Amino acid sequence: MSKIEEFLTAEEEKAIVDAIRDAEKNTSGEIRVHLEKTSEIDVFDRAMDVFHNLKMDNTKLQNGVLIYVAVEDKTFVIYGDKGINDVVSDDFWDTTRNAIQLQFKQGNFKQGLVDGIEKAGMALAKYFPWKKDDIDELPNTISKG
Repeated sequence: MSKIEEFLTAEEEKAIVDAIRDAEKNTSGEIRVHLEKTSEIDVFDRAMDVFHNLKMDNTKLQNGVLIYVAVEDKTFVIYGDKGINDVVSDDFWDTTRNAIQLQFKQGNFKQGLVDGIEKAGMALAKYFPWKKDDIDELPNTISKG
């Protein structure tokens, strides 16, 4: 809070990263978060350039998700790859935004992102159930601008 150099302490980032690792064992899709301060153009186009710049489309099922959050304006954008978008609808995405939006609205960025990942993993698991041979295409480390 007072320190703006680090949005979350190692204890805070440690718990959210662990949540992502557990989701990769519940579904073959991949969820990743990118945190930056403010942009100079549009966040939707900016997240698309960063998502492709980071090669997050390098997945066999094309089911990777990048969460772009602007802590300067307290906003968040969710962009999944063509694989998640082609298999789920806006209604399947609506629960994702309500969980992150409700926690962000309270001021707790970590609880919103962690709870959003949990709901996303169970919802995604319905479309892609975890198989014993499931492979982890993406890491769980948080991305920062």
